[PDB]
Amino acid sequence: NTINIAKNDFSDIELAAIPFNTLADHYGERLAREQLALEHESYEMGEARFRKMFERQLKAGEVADNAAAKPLITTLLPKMIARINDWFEEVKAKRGKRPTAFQFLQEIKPEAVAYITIKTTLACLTSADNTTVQAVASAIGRAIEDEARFGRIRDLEAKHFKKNVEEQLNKRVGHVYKKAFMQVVEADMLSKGLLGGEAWSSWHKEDSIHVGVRCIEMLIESTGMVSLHRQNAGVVGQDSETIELAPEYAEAIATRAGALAGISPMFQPCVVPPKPWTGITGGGYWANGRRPLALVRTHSKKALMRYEDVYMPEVYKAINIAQNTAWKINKKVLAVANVITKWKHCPVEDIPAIEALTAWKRAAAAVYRKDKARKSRRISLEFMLEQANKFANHKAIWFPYNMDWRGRVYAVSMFNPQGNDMTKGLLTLAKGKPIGKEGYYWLKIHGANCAGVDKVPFPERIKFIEENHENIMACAKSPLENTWWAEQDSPFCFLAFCFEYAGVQHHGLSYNCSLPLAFDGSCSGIQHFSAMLRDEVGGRAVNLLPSETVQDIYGIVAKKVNEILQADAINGTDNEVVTVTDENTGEISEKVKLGTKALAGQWLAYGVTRSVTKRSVMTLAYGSKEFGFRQQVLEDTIQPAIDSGKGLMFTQPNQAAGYMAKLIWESVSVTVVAAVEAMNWLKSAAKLLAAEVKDKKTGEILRKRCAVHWVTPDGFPVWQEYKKPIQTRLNLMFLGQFRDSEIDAHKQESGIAPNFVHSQDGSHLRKTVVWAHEKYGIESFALIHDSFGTIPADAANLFKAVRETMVDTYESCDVLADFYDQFADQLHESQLDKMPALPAKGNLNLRDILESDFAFA
DNA sequence: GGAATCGACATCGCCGC
RNA sequence: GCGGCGAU
DNA sequence: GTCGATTCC
Repeated sequence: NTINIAKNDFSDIELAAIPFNTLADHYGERLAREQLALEHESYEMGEARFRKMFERQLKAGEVADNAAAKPLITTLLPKMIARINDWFEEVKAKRGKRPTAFQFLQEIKPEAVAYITIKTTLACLTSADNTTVQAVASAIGRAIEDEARFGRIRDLEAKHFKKNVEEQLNKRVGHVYKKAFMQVVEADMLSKGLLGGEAWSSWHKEDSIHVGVRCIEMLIESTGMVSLHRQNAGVVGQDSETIELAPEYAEAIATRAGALAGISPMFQPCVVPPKPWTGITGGGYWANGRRPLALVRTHSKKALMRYEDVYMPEVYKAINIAQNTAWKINKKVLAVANVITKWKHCPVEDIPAIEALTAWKRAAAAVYRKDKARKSRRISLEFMLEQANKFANHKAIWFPYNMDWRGRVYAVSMFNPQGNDMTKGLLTLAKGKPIGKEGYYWLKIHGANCAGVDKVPFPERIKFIEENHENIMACAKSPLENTWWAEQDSPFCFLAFCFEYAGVQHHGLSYNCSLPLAFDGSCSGIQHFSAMLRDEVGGRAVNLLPSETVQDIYGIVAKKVNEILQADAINGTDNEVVTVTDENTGEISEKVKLGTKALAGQWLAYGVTRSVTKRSVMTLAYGSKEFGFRQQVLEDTIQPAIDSGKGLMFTQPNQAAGYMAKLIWESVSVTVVAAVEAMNWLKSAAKLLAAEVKDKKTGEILRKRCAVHWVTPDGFPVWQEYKKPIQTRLNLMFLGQFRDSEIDAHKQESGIAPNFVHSQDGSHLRKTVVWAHEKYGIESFALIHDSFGTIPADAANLFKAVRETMVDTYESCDVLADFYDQFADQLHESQLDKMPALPAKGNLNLRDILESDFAFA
């Protein structure tokens, strides 16, 4: 019984009477009333959303595990904790056999006791019928016993052993299975580790109840949450003493839940141009919903306000220009998808084309994950398709835009161009132009790209399209009769191209086309790092400089690796047989530690290629290094290898993955030297700035931990401030949550480089959008962080625009030095030396980018 | 402070129990 | 919260 | 088994 918002609440967005005479006048009354309607609907959807969610929440007593019940508990828990505290002292200050409950309740940390009570109570109260002080008391007790028993593990027994537990315990979900695991654990630890009994078998259901009972008492005593009134007093089989939820406390939850339900809307497209962003909020959508769009998706409200008066004209221009691009549903594609998707889960997943236990159980767990995946994929596919069909006939739709705290641009509606192949394929720009010679040429480039022929020079791409001219026309004529399109890397996008291509054949170069052709940057991250430090070698690796062939950084890293493999197969360390004595058995065993010579031999034996290095290098700009590579290699190639039959050479998987990681780190750090140094520097800066420098002679704070701030070339300011709570309350098998905060130095240091680059490419994208809109007449854009697109007729200019905008930015700014000025005067007196100098520049000449074909962007 | 050790791949968003 | 999916 | 810093012994 939650306070329905679907009243005069959402009524607020009066799609009939409101100062909307703006819209009306601007795009007519119909559209005006529809936008307001659509906007209104989004809140109703959000509401039902919270509803079905809140439903299951109660349906499993997880009502405590909901934002509707946490506010109260945050104030109810202290009251309770105190009561027990006092009560404990009241018994200690009195001789005579203490109460039954007190005996046990003295072992479980009071905080957990208080909480356990509150949670387990609410779960029972939200039960169909039984709410008897009898069953409830058993429940709380049963829950407390579990805590005292298995909590002992998380305290002494597994002081450190707990590590091999937590991981698998949290992996476990559902109170039931979390108990199964803790029982087996206990059966093992006793079989080896800490020895003792299990003084809980003695806990006859008697003790359980007694415990539960005393708690409920204290609960009703410290706070007023449950009433203990009699039920049918005067009946042999009806006179049942039970518990009821405080009428008031049930109203708060309902009210909190209610209001909440009205702040989570399911954002949809617009039927009229989005509201121009003029300040920190209120942009994008038109209606005045109680959930106003922020121009920046910040963590804390405080964070948002730092933008309130910031002067950044170019930023607003960009966001507004983009947000103004008119889109529409590619009907011809929707037709195809509307049909084949009702025949296949994933229209393109299976088309007819011409160490024991730790291996079988391995595959088993995959089977499960796989099907779970296929189910979540289909949920989303269904949504988008529904969303597509909904707008299939509008002459145009638009998408509002925001930025994350780093400056990257995001479309706001759930259904947007930054989707996936099907989603993108179902979307196309509304205002096209006569294609012309030039545009047609780019049309075909894009086709080659959608088919995966993007690692070859343009003439080979055009060749590819021309040689398949008949296949394409076929897929265009009868898409349901020709599956060739569905077999390409970007199936729907490809199909979209097919149709457009077929139109040109029929209509000629006058054909009005609006398909968005995308130009993607190679490794945006490494690209920018290589530009800001004029790195020629790395820059060349990421297609910054003009070459006749496309450069493949995964492959060049791969080749460097093979050089080391060879080198090690010849020379390199030999195996070594160390002695190992089992901890349990004390059994003496011989195990050989593989040297480089042997490890090299296996990898050569396996065959190392770009596939073994791709992930590692593409995650380099996210902070992963040698350590992080082990995992990737172990499960991206060594694992599947063995599981697929191969991998026989991989005797010691971990030893083999660790070696490879060492080789991939050695190989990248010499291929993209600028990227590695810039990040190391940025990491070093954030480290100092987030440190809490003090004099260890006073323990006095000379400089508190500072956040990291800087400003992108186009004026966007960013503040990195990862905060760490000073709280702590880890529960075992029930919950474990809430209890001031400070800058979290590790996150501060781990997110600086990736966040910097992203801020950088974010500014490049905005600059490009503005430059391309003012210099060239481009006015329709397809944006995806490091991917830029427009209609064919404007493709050649955007191709130019992205390079110009990139060359100009780095010719005019030394983002790293500028960065330095920003924090320099914030480095306490004592840390003015641990700050590495700015890495030296290289010999790259940014101007060459203007002539690099394969660096779209 | 000499180490026990958490941290180790970043951001955004959707769904789910 | 943990798990799955998607975008870069 | 890398690279360091929050934190234990």
